[PDB]
Amino acid sequence: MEPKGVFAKEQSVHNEVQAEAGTTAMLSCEVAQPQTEVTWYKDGKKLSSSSKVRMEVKGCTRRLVVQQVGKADAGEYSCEAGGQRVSFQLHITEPLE
Repeated sequence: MEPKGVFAKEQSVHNEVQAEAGTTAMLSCEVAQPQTEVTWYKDGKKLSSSSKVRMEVKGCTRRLVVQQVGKADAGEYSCEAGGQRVSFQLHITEPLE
């Protein structure tokens, strides 16, 4: 057993979470089909640069490492891959301190 479809959801990103800005999240993806296309969407729409973002491509391993340090970068993160979609919602919650 191993195949499931395009892009394996080995990403700690697939749910609604509300937390203060500064939460580090790493997306790990292992695609079953190489036809997978690399295409990420920010806050649902391509905005300006804010949070730290880096691309790591090597063979079939496709992983985007993003650190939520910018509040402005908060928004809908939809990860597309060939023929698959990911649903995640980041909300900035002021400290309860």
